[PDB]
Amino acid sequence: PLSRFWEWGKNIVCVGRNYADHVREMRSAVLSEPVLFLKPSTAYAPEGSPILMPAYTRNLHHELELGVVMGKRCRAVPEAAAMDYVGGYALCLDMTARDVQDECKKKGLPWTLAKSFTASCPVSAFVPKEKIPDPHKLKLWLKVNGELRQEGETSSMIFSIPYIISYVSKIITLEEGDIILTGTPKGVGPVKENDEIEAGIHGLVSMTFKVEKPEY
Amino acid sequence: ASRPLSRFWEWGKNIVCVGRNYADHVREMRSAVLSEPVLFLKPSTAYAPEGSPILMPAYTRNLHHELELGVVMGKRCRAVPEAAAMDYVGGYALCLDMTARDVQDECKKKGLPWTLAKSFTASCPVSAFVPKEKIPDPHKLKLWLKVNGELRQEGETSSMIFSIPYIISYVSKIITLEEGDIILTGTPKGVGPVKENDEIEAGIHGLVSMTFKVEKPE
Ligand SMILES: O=C([O-])C(=O)[O-]
Ligand SMILES: O=C([O-])C(=O)[O-]
Ligand SMILES: [Cl-]
Ligand SMILES: [Mg+2]
Ligand SMILES: [Mg+2]
Ligand SMILES: [Mg+2]
Repeated sequence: PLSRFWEWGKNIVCVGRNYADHVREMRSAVLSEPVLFLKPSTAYAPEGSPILMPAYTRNLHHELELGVVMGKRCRAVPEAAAMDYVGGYALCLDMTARDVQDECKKKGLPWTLAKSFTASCPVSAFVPKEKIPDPHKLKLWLKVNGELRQEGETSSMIFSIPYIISYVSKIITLEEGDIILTGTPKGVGPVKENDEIEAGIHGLVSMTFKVEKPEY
Repeated sequence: ASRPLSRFWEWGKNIVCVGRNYADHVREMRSAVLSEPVLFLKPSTAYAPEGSPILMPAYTRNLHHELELGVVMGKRCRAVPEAAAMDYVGGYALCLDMTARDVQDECKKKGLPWTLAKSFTASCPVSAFVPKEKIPDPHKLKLWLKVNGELRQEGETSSMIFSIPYIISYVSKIITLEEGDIILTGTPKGVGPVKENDEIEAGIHGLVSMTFKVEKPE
C-alpha cells in the first residue's frame, strides 16, 4: 500500500532552489530548470525512527518540504498529464550536512555526503491525493523544541508540481512509490543532538522526530 | 516475499557508484584521488538489463562508456567493519556507468549535483548476476569492453585504489545498504564516446559477457 510507501519504495528525487526566499538566504541564483539530486531508500526515517546525525558534520540543517508520491509508473510524461501519475503526498525533511555541502559545491563534487545519508529523509504519514485537490495552496510549518523555525506556502514554488513531475520523468523514470521532494522555503537552520522536531502541513498531517547519534 | 539475486535489477532499490578508483582513469580525467572514495547515486530505473537498450539523453552530445565491476549485496549492511564486509556480499555483475560527460563538466564547474550527468534512465547497463561462489577474489578479475568489435577498455581489478571490503565498509557507515543494492567500483582508463546504433560488448574474462545497442528513446 501507498500508506506504507517508505517501506517498499525504491527512489527519492529532490528538487533544489524552488523557493525564491530560500535561494536568497543561500546566496545562490535560480536556474532555468530545477536542480535535482537523489537520496537512497535508506534515507527514509518514518515516524518512530530517529533523525541520525552523521559523524562528519558539525552543521546538520533541517529543510521542510512537500513530498509528491507517485501512484503509477511515470516515464517522460507531459506537464498536462503529470498529475494523473500522482498517488498522494507526504511531508519530508531534507536533512542536510551544510558544511559538507559547501565543500562539495566548491570542489565540484557530488552532493552525496551532504544530502544522501542514512535517515536524511524523515517522512510523515501518506496523504492521499483526494485530500489535496491543490498542492500549491498548502501551508507548511516546523518547530524545534516547541519554537517555530520554518514556515512556507507552496504557492511560492518557482516550478510547479506538474512541471517538476514532467521534468524529472524525462530524465529519470519514476516507479510507483517513488517520491519527489519539492524544495524548502526560507528558514533553514542547524539542529543538535536531542532536539525535538515537530512539523506539519496545516490541516492535513503532523509528525515528530528526535535528533540522535548512531548507537552502533 | 524474497526475490532472487539472479534478477536483482528488477527489485533492487539503490545503486551506489565509486569515483576515482583506478589511477590511470584519474590521470586521463586530470582529477586527483582524495583521502576517501568519491560516491554518487543512480536511481533503480538506471538499470538496463540485457535485452534493453542503452538510451542516449537528448541533452548530451558526449555520452561516454565506463566499464565497472558491480558488487551486489546479499544481506542488509549497516556500518560494518572492513574485516566483515565480504560476508554481506551476494555476488557480482558487470556494469557500464554511462555518463553524459559534457553535462558532467558543467556540473563540476558550477558546483551542481552530478544527477543529469550520471543518473538518468538506462544509465546502468548490467550483466547477468554472478554468484559470489564463482568469484573467490574479486581483485583478480580482468574486465574488457568493445565498441563495434574494437577493444576500447580493459582493466584489472587488482588496480583498484580502494578495495571492495574498504568501499563496502565506507559506504555502509554513510548509507545503509539493503539486500539487492549494488556498488559500482569505478572504471579503468579508456573511457570514450558512443553514438546511436553502436554495439557495446563487455565482459569479465572467464565469467560473463553482455551486449547492448545504443539507441535514442521511442
Ligand atoms: O536545494 C535544496 O535542497 C532546496 O531548495 O530545497
Ligand atoms: O568517476 C567515475 O565515474 C569513475 O571513476 O568511475
Ligand atoms: Cl550528486
Ligand atoms: Mg533508489
Ligand atoms: Mg532541499
Ligand atoms: Mg564510474
